[PDB]
Parts: sequence; C-alpha cells; structure tokens
Amino acid sequence: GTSKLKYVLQDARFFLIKSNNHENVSLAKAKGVWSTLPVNEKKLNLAFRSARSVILIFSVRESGKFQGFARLSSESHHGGSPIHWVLPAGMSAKMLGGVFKIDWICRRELPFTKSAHLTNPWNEHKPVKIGRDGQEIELECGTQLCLLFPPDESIDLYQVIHKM
Ligand SMILES: CNC(=O)c1n[nH]c2ccc(Br)cc12
Repeated sequence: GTSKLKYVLQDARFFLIKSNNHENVSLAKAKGVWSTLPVNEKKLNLAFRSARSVILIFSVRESGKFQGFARLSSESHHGGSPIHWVLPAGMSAKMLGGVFKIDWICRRELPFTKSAHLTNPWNEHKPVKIGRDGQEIELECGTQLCLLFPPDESIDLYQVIHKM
C-alpha cells in the first residue's frame, strides 16, 4: 500500500541528489549513508531541523533514471568509519563534508520518461529530472515524484515512522 508512504512524505522537504557514478549509490544503499559538498551539507542540516522528513531523491548522472529515495535520519557527522566513495576523475574525498545517516524508502529505479509531467517550481518549473546536485524540489512535485516509483516491498516504513 501507499498510506504509510504518504504519512512519511507529509510536509516533507525533498532534495535532488546527483551522483556521478553508480558505485556511490550502491554504497549508499548498502551502508545507509550519504555525503555531499559542504554547501549542500549545510542546506541539508538546516532542512533536517525544520521538517518532519527530509527526502533525498537519487539520480546517477547520464543514467536517465532515478535510483530510489531515502529519508535523512540524522544531521551530518564526522569521525565514523571511512566511506570509500568514488570520486570523478582523480579528485579527493577531502572535499566532502560529514556523513548523513539515511533510511531507504525505495531502492527501485524510475526512468525520467515517467516523470516528464512533473516540473519543479524551485528550478524555474523545469522538469524535475533537471537540476544541480542539492536542488530542492517543491513539496507537491516532490511528493508526486516519490509516488511514481514502483513500490519497494522489501521496505517496512513502520520503523521510519517511529523516528518522526
Ligand atoms: C558521495 N557523494 C559524492 O561523491 C558527491 N556529492 N556531491 C558531490 C559534488 C562533486 C563531486 Br566530484 C562529488 C560529490
């Protein structure tokens, strides 16, 4: 069903995450973590304090799809086990900020062809697939985008609801 999903998404904030490679999203799905540049880290930490749920919606660059979405379960923190992110070309992971813990809500993919009717008011009403890493997606667009994903019957939102 979709009722617990709609409960989690109620009055949530949504952010577009653009990964340069599939390996970082695989690592995120396996470890329940994400890391981003400080400019986005600050935005996400502000949002985490201000909203019932902060949803990251993931897209691998050039893949033509979203790879799933997840809910922040903490602000960013430093000093955990290192995460062996792949950076594009030979760039340093030092550029990254803290680590956010995340609970996955959907690990299934959604092709951009299925979201072509959704525009994001906070990015000039361009299609929601279009946007820089960290672009905020307005509430209604973000909710409809999440509801387009195939149901992920491996996930139980009961434990996510309790963290709200
Ligand atoms: C695991 N997260 C990343 O790899 C990442 N997040 N935002 C970025 C901006 C530029 C570069 Br290069 C890499 C990233």
